[PDB]
Amino acid sequence: KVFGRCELAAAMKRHGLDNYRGYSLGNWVCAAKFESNFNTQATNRNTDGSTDYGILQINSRWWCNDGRTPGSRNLCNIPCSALLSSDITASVNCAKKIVSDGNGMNAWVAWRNRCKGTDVQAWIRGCR
Ligand SMILES: O=C1C(Br)=CC(=C(c2cc(Br)c(O)c(Br)c2)c2ccccc2S(=O)(=O)O)C=C1Br
Ligand code: NA
Repeated sequence: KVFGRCELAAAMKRHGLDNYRGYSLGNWVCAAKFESNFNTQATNRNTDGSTDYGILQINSRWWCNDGRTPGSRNLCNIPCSALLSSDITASVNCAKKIVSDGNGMNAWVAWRNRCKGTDVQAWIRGCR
C-alpha cells in the first residue's frame, strides 16, 4: 500500500507516534517519506546481505526474521514480511523498540541526513 501523507500521519498518530520519545509526528512522516516514499512494500537489499523492509525500512540484521540474514536477531519477534503489510501496526511497534535503542531516530539514515534539523512540521501541514 502507498499511503497518502495525511493518511499515514493519521495512522501513525493513532498508533501513538506523535511525540513518541519526544519525536513529533512530522519527524516520523518525514522518515517514512525518505525511507520508503510511503510504500509499505518497499524493500532494499544491503551490502551485508540483510534487507530493509516496509515504510520505515526496518533491517533484518536485528529486528525481524527473513530466514536469509545469517547470524541475525529477531528482536521485534516478527517475520520481516509483517513489515510489508497494508496495516502499519507491526512497523510502528517495531520502530518504537528501535527508537528506544539509545540513539533515537538516528537509527534511520534518511532521517538523520534528510529530516533532522529541518522543518519537519511541514510534513503534517493541513492534516487533521
Ligand atoms: O491501556 C492501553 C490502551 Br487503552 C491502549 C493502548 C494502545 C493503543 C491506544 C490507542 Br488510543 C490507539 O489508538 C491504539 Br491504535 C493503540 C496500544 C495497544 C497495543 C500496542 C500498542 C499500543 S500504543 O499505540 O499505545 O503503543 C495500550 C495500552 Br497499555
Ligand atoms: Na533477523
